[PDB]
Amino acid sequence: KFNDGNLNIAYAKPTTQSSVDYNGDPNRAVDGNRNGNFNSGSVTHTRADNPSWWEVDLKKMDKVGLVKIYNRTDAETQRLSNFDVILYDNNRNEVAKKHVNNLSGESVSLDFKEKGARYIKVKLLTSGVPLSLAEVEVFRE
Ligand SMILES: CC(=O)N[C@H]1[C@@H](O[C@H]2[C@@H](O)[C@@H](CO)O[C@@H](O[C@H]3[C@H](O)[C@@H](O)[C@H](O)O[C@@H]3CO)[C@@H]2O[C@@H]2O[C@@H](C)[C@@H](O)[C@@H](O)[C@@H]2O)O[C@H](CO)[C@H](O)[C@@H]1O
Ligand SMILES: [Ca+2]
Repeated sequence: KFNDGNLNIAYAKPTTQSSVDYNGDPNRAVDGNRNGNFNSGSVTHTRADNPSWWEVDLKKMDKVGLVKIYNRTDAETQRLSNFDVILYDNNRNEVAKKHVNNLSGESVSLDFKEKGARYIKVKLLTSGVPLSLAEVEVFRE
């Protein structure tokens, strides 16, 4: 459960996603493994939904600082583009949202500046595109 010395509170928490394809179950983004090669088994994959999304449930509200999202790396890297990262409280009210146009390397790091949330959702805004995430790490700082 550790990354840059900080506790990743998303590790091993319940996850869900819009659908599953190629056995790319949602729990692959919280298994502690950042390997972005889909074929090695640590990357999620939805079907081509309207739109595709993935979510982690921390089970209780917690403070969210950095969110670090590791992309698929073996192929189709541009799929993780034009997406929202969205925080929701215990009643699924939206508490914060950042939009990411694209990634320049293998990850993007967002800072939600200590906002209280239970759910972190990653949502593609382009429908008909599968969502694959190698890992989603969530920190209190
Ligand atoms: C350039 C690059 O690295 N990838 C191309 C390429 O991707 C497909 C090929 O690598 C192909 C070789 O047989 O395998 C495809 O995945 C298959 C899985 O290997 C197989 O287990 C599963 O049952 O079926 C899929 C689909 O045929 C590669 O497709 C990519 O990865 C899969 C997991 C999925 O995300 C798919 O949408 C991807 O395209 O060729 C495709 C042609 O459409 C693209 O040009 C990739 O960028
Ligand atoms: Ca993983």
